[PDB]
Amino acid sequence: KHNMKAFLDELKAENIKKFLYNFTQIPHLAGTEQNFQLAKQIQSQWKEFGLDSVELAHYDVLLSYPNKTHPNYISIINEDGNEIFNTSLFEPPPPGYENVSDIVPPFSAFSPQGMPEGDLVYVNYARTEDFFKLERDMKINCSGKIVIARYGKVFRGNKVKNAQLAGAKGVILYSDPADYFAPGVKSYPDGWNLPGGGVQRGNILNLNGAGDPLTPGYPANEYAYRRGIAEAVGLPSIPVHPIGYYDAQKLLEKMGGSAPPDSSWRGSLKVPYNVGPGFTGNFSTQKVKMHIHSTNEVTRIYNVIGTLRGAVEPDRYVILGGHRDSWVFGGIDPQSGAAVVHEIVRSFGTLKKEGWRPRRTILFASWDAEEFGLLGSTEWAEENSRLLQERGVAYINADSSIEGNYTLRVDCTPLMYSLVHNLTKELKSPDEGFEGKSLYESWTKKSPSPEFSGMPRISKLGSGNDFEVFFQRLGIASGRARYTKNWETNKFSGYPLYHSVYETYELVEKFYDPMFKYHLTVAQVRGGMVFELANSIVLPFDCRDYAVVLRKYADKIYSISMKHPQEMKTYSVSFDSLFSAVKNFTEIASKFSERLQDFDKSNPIVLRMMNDQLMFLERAFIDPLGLPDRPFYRHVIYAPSSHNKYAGESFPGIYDALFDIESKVDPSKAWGEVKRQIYVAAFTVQAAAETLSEVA
Amino acid sequence: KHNMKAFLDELKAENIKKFLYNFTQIPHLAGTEQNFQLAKQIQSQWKEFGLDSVELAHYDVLLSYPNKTHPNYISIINEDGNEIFNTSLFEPPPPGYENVSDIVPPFSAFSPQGMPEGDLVYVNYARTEDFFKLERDMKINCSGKIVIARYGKVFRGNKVKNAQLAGAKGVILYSDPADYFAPGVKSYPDGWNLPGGGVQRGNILNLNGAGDPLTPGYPANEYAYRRGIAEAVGLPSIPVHPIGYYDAQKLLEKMGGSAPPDSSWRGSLKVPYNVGPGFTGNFSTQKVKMHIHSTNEVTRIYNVIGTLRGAVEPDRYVILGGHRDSWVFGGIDPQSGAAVVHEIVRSFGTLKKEGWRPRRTILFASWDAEEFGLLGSTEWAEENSRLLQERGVAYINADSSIEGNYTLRVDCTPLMYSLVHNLTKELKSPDEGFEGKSLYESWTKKSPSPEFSGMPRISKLGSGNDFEVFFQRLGIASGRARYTKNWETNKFSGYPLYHSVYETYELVEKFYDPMFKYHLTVAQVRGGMVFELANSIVLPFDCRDYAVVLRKYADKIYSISMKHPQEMKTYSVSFDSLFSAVKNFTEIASKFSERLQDFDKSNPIVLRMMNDQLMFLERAFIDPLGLPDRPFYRHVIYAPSSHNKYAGESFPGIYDALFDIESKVDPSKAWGEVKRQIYVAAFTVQAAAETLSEVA
Ligand SMILES: *[C@@H]1O[C@H](CO)[C@@H](O[C@@H]2O[C@H](CO)[C@@H](O[C@@H]3O[C@H](CO)[C@@H](O)[C@H](O[C@H]4O[C@H](CO)[C@@H](O)[C@H](O)[C@@H]4O)[C@@H]3O)[C@H](O)[C@H]2NC(C)=O)[C@H](O)[C@H]1NC(C)=O
Ligand SMILES: *[C@@H]1O[C@H](CO)[C@@H](O[C@@H]2O[C@H](CO)[C@@H](O[C@@H]3O[C@H](CO)[C@@H](O)[C@H](O[C@H]4O[C@H](CO)[C@@H](O)[C@H](O)[C@@H]4O)[C@@H]3O)[C@H](O)[C@H]2NC(C)=O)[C@H](O)[C@H]1NC(C)=O
Ligand SMILES: *[C@@H]1O[C@H](CO)[C@@H](O[C@@H]2O[C@H](CO)[C@@H](O)[C@H](O)[C@H]2NC(C)=O)[C@H](O)[C@H]1NC(C)=O
Ligand SMILES: *[C@@H]1O[C@H](CO)[C@@H](O[C@@H]2O[C@H](CO)[C@@H](O)[C@H](O)[C@H]2NC(C)=O)[C@H](O)[C@H]1NC(C)=O
Ligand SMILES: *[C@@H]1O[C@H](CO)[C@@H](O[C@@H]2O[C@H](CO)[C@@H](O)[C@H](O)[C@H]2NC(C)=O)[C@H](O)[C@H]1NC(C)=O
Ligand SMILES: *[C@@H]1O[C@H](CO)[C@@H](O[C@@H]2O[C@H](CO)[C@@H](O)[C@H](O)[C@H]2NC(C)=O)[C@H](O)[C@H]1NC(C)=O
Ligand SMILES: *[C@@H]1O[C@H](CO)[C@@H](O[C@@H]2O[C@H](CO)[C@@H](O)[C@H](O)[C@H]2NC(C)=O)[C@H](O)[C@H]1NC(C)=O
Ligand SMILES: *[C@@H]1O[C@H](CO)[C@@H](O[C@@H]2O[C@H](CO)[C@@H](O)[C@H](O)[C@H]2NC(C)=O)[C@H](O)[C@H]1NC(C)=O
Ligand SMILES: *[C@@H]1O[C@H](CO)[C@@H](O[C@@H]2O[C@H](CO)[C@@H](O)[C@H](O)[C@H]2NC(C)=O)[C@H](O)[C@H]1NC(C)=O
Ligand SMILES: *[C@@H]1O[C@H](CO)[C@@H](O[C@@H]2O[C@H](CO)[C@@H](O)[C@H](O)[C@H]2NC(C)=O)[C@H](O)[C@H]1NC(C)=O
Ligand SMILES: *[C@@H]1O[C@H](CO)[C@@H](O)[C@H](O)[C@H]1NC(C)=O
Ligand SMILES: *[C@@H]1O[C@H](CO)[C@@H](O)[C@H](O)[C@H]1NC(C)=O
Ligand SMILES: *[C@@H]1O[C@H](CO)[C@@H](O)[C@H](O)[C@H]1NC(C)=O
Ligand SMILES: *[C@@H]1O[C@H](CO)[C@@H](O)[C@H](O)[C@H]1NC(C)=O
Ligand SMILES: [Ca+2]
Ligand SMILES: [Ca+2]
Ligand SMILES: [Cl-]
Ligand SMILES: [Cl-]
Ligand SMILES: [Zn+2]
Ligand SMILES: [Zn+2]
Ligand SMILES: [Zn+2]
Ligand SMILES: [Zn+2]
Repeated sequence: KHNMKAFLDELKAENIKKFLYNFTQIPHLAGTEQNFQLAKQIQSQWKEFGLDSVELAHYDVLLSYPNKTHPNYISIINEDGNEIFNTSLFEPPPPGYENVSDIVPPFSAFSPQGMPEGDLVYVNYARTEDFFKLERDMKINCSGKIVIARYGKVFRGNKVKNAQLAGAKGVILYSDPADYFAPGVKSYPDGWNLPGGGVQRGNILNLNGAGDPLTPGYPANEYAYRRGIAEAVGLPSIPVHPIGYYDAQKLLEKMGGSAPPDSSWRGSLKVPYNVGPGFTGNFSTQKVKMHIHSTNEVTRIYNVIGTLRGAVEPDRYVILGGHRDSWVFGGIDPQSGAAVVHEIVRSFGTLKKEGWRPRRTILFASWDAEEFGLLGSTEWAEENSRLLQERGVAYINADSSIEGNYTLRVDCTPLMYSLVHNLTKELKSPDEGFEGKSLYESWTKKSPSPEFSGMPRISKLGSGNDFEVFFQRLGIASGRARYTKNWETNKFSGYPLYHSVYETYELVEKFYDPMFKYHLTVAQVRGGMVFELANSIVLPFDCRDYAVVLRKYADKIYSISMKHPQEMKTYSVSFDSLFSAVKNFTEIASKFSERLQDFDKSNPIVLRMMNDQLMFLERAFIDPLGLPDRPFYRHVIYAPSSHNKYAGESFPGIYDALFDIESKVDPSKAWGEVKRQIYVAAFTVQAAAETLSEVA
Repeated sequence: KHNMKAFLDELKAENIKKFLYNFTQIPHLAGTEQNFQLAKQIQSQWKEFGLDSVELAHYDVLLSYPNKTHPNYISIINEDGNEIFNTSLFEPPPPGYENVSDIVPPFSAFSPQGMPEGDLVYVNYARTEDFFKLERDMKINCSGKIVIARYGKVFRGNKVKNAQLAGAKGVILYSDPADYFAPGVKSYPDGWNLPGGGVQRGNILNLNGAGDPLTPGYPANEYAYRRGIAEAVGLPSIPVHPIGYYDAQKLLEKMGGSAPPDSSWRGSLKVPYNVGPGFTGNFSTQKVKMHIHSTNEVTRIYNVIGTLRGAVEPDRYVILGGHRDSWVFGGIDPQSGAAVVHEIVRSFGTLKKEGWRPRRTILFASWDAEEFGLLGSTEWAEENSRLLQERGVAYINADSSIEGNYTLRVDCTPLMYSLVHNLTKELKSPDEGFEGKSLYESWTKKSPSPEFSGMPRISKLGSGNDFEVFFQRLGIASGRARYTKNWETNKFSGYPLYHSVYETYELVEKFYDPMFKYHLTVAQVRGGMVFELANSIVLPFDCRDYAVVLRKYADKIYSISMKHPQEMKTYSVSFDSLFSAVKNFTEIASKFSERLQDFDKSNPIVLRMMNDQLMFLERAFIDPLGLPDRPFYRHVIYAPSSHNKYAGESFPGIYDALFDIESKVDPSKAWGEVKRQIYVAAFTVQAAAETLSEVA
């Protein structure tokens, strides 16, 4: 039989390992020749594996690279202007790659050039609340200071935006061992910890979903009209550079001014973590100087797009997508995911060669330039937005397959909760101690849901990966899954070797997944989801699971507002309409579910009608006017947090209207905007509910 | 048989006449009790006629009304401040209606209150080119002047916007006999001409598609959050009032300053048409004073929405819609159209009662508050936008059925050209001299197309009626048809009694259509279109007809640009991408047409696929970011002219970027924006073409 079991049994751990080795021997930086060669290889292999067509889709987008003959670095400079200490020009390469060429040195992609000189202020994680504490409570002014911040807790672009708004003239990012050195584990190559010379690369844009900074709204094709740099979306206005903790120790050890306000501000290095500004008395005339010479340049990128045409509904698309570009070797990010996609394509192609076809069309994508702001996925979706809007059933992301070896992690739309529960109950757990038990059982045991008991945790989608354009711009049901570390020990900073030269095939093979069993489990979960989405007669979405979460989010946002009972009285701020809409959604969704079970199974138009209502339900939460000042975040239920792009926020328009509202100087205006966002949310929920009513 | 002939033969001229009489005995002003009573009547009758459901959908929107105890009027005031001449407080009522109550007096809906006093400037039709001529050529400054403009040529809202931007402090609109008195025809009640005491009502908003001024984007339902007046969309900032030509003669006869610049500026009254400013020497100290006391008020309106559920595709909607609210009796506008819709509903209901159902669902709408800015249609479409986006096949408008008695007029999307040609070839001409000939033959003979010979004229959709939200906001294929006057004699100002108290049942029965044969012909054309759209197995749209017009519009916009060859050289302004896209569209559309003819007729999914490609083709021309500063005009091929809302403009984004470009002070920026709009248009055309490619 050609069923899901046939598909699943064809997936092999050993193939995933061979592909991972193959994809991680040389760097595949976006816009470089090596990454175009790899694209051409994947295109040729997907063709051999049996897909119907495999094409490259290219775009010319703004990228950013250090200047090879003028390297970036930071100094301590004395009153004469002698540079008495210099940060490193490169990470020490790992064993056996010390002769690899074209390792891009650590830098912050999209930083402007400059050589600012000044006194340091230490700003902890440079979160919105860190700056509140500095400015409001401690009275420290960052205006014209260079700020130093530890990586972790929030996306680095938000840190840089927050420093810029505080008036900083430069930002230094570093990895603290508190956040990137796990107790009792050795540094690479002897374990999976970050060495003191290790540095995390990463872009520092604030794109808010725009894609290529120069062409928001439209694909960066051959005739595209580009904004000038000064009108580009999302570029930082102050120089930024990342360093490791050996160098950070040298910059921090002399810090003076105020003490850290409390222990949440202290990392693990042997320094006081003083906030500053500037250095202690003896060194008070030394300053810090950055030298940044990176350049932004329009550069061609390439996505690989494979198609496996559907037998029954070829005009319905189920998409499995993940990126291919890496900062260096990409041993975890992204190639642990790309190897998994490669083996999924191979398995589907095996079934195809024997004459099977899925019911719906399956699109496979190897995206480029994800590391530079989701550019490949977003330019392609801009180009194909009309096809995706009217035909896109679901998007499953496929970046890193592992970030730990403890249990499953799934983030997805409520529409996929039931599908995920059911599929995982049919898969074998790879975990020690759960031999012969289901993945569902191990996952539920190790990662209990906060709400439900007997159920596993499934998180909201945030952002910082290639599903953003599909989910929050276009409203296509989306999900992601990988193996992860313990939620109980999770400091939310990323695995220690994230975006460092030490993320290699050996890291994975030696320390994360030597038998490739977690990789195989993730290939079964991602591939299983794609299979069910592309092949189930009725789309495997349960609208009633959205009803349950909508009530939870409505409770949550009401609770936030209720911290201000006096203002809700004064301005007549009612959540009645939103609760009403969520009640209606629950009632209509219950009735639609009854019809979906009871409908005449013989009638295909009835079937295509009800599958269209399921497909367009995520679509209904899109507001074409977008959220305030963020036109590409159009989903009313979920947006990336305005304070941390990685995190999802629910009822984002109402959340942001309420955030810090006690500080607004015109409360009437502020609470008016809260009411406006309540109206928009209640309306959108009711309208989405009405798409599930009988059609006529 | 229940086929189109059965439907068409059931329509009766005599029923349309009875309904028109019934709908025109009392005024049905939006927001009044009389118009709610009529809504309730139509709801009850559509139920009796056999529709499956008939509901009222209500909204609370901003309307505008004179103050009953403080009437509007204009004076000539002498240096003491005695008002030596006053304009009329009402139109003389026609014979037999002199005792009708609640005739709203002439006023400009949405005018602010004020009593500005000043010197007059005469501005011809207050068109963009009229103001260019005054300011640039004649050096007349309108700043702080009251301007007087004759109605005609362009929508009155554009006149008021243009006066406001010239710095006027008030605007007086009047009907010139040059534009509203046909040679040789008597004034009402003895003929169809406008008497000197006649006045044209009408709103003066510039909504640009927004709907209710207080709730742009969202329906004005019970919990809606409303903008304050100062942030409302589209309201004029200077007082405005309309008058007839007896009163206008009194205001104009004393005009001094400059002579009219040429004869295109002179109407037919016995006055010099001097431009001013102010009056001749002896009267130079007399001024003009307005007194406007109308108020804007949120008021409930009611749409009637009837549903005839489809037998095969109930989730596909074909909509026949026209408004019900009138300025006074609405003998032509809108009730000549509403009577036609009433008889169409009756005929469909007859077939339904015998067991027939159309293939697709048919929605019938009686919209409210069209006269106040398309408010009823637009609030409903805002409420139901997700259903309409994913399910709307077509919208046929049904305002006035007649504006003359000469020949057919059709304005529609190219997608409906073939349907209209074919249907009219099967209908009988009602015209004298074409007895036993087809409507197609009479229409082609009397209204030849400028491009084609052997073909009839079919115009672009403009705006100023209830299809605007469906076509230019949501991208649903739309059309309209009515009987019209001779294009050769057409001065484009409207029929003479437009929006006057003299537009009555008698006007129509005595002077326009005594046998109701033109009404019947229009019921056959509108109803015939709805029938074919709701019942044809393959949707009756021909994508190749869009390809032909796209090439015509691309030629036209290129020709405009080519008036500036030096700048196109300097700034490298190329139309190559747009011509390329139009070529591709033509090629793909030709191939799609071959498949549509050759496809396996047995396969319904193949059928639903190809009907979806046809339905979403108009949808593909929507840009979700909208046109510059006009977020509700989202169609890239057609928008209402920025200088005249009634007229359609093709490639509007490129047209406006080119308009008056030789006057822009930064030509580099201006031609940059031209290039941007070329890129957007070429991209949208290519993307729409790609929706017709094979799907996978
Ligand atoms: C959840 O679904 C429910 C039930 O299906 C839906 O209920 C609707 O509630 C609205 C809003 O209250 C009702 O609106 C009323 O409609 C009647 C005519 O049917 C009007 O007379 C009412 O207006 C009067 O009263 C108002 C309130 O006091 C006054 O402000 C006003 O001036 C009038 O005097 C009012 O408009 C509507 O009838 C029901 N519909 C149905 C089918 O029951 C509810 O709105 C849904 N929730 C959301 C968030 O959409
Ligand atoms: C109408 O349809 C046609 C044909 O189907 C479609 O043609 C496409 O044209 C584009 C734009 O010219 C082609 O793009 C080229 O693609 C190749 C790789 O296939 C690139 O090497 C080319 O780039 C080089 O040359 C450029 C131009 O001189 C340089 O600027 C650049 O730096 C590179 O050196 C170029 O990107 C594309 O291959 C074809 N596609 C096909 C299938 O033939 C055309 O674009 C359509 N019109 C519109 C408006 O979409
Ligand atoms: C990764 O695997 C690919 C595919 O097996 C290798 O590319 C092949 O290399 C052989 C021998 O050099 C060529 O003859 C083939 O044409 C290549 N095939 C394709 C599709 O490119 C590649 O060498 C491997 N890379 C590494 C680093 O091992
Ligand atoms: C840090 O790097 C800087 C720049 O390379 C060094 O300063 C330079 O030293 C060279 C060699 O002595 C001089 O010729 C240049 O004039 C100096 N350049 C600048 C910009 O100051 C500096 O010596 C290094 N400091 C340490 C401690 O290694
Ligand atoms: C792979 O799994 C092992 C086993 O759980 C992890 O190591 C254990 O984890 C905790 C530290 O959080 C310790 O208390 C145990 O003592 C560890 N056992 C052993 C044998 O080391 C290991 O951390 C995982 N590898 C990765 C990269 O996460
Ligand atoms: C997940 O599996 C459950 C249990 O099989 C499915 O729920 C059943 O669906 C069948 C088939 O329609 C119904 O007749 C049963 O009554 C359902 N059982 C329960 C407890 O609800 C569910 O539909 C599956 N979810 C998905 C998305 O496929
Ligand atoms: C317009 O026609 C309607 C429907 O025939 C008339 O309304 C009916 O009036 C009768 C007698 O007064 C009532 O008993 C019915 O209940 C009404 N029916 C409905 C559906 O409203 C109405 O009187 C006519 N109006 C005019 C001006 O002639
Ligand atoms: C035009 O109308 C105005 C306002 O009604 C007239 O002026 C008023 O006349 C009455 C009666 O004489 C006075 O009591 C008011 O004081 C006047 N009001 C104002 C605002 O001036 C005026 O007489 C009328 N002019 C003509 C020629 O009929
Ligand atoms: C109804 O049709 C008649 C016949 O065409 C129109 O009157 C004629 O039209 C032109 C004026 O444009 C004259 O040259 C003829 O002499 C007229 N003939 C007659 C008998 O009047 C009439 O204008 C139409 N009615 C309306 C309201 O448009
Ligand atoms: C308008 O009528 C024409 C002529 O009947 C239709 O074109 C024909 O369609 C048939 C049926 O598919 C084809 O086999 C013929 O070859 C077509 N003839 C020509 C000359 O094209 C046309 O499809 C109708 N248009 C609409 C929208 O229904
Ligand atoms: C990089 O720096 C060098 C050497 O100082 C300079 O000549 C060149 O302009 C720079 N390259 C780029 C791409 O900016
Ligand atoms: C911070 O410094 C700058 C001037 O050096 C000033 O404009 C700004 O107001 C200061 N703010 C505070 C709160 O000290
Ligand atoms: C209309 O004018 C009267 C009488 O001068 C005034 O008392 C009333 O306020 C006005 N009515 C409205 C609705 O503005
Ligand atoms: C028109 O009048 C006002 C001042 O009365 C002035 O601001 C404006 O510049 C004038 N413009 C011209 C062109 O005369
Ligand atoms: Ca873009
Ligand atoms: Ca609205
Ligand atoms: Cl992922
Ligand atoms: Cl119309
Ligand atoms: Zn990644
Ligand atoms: Zn990454
Ligand atoms: Zn009308
Ligand atoms: Zn009208």
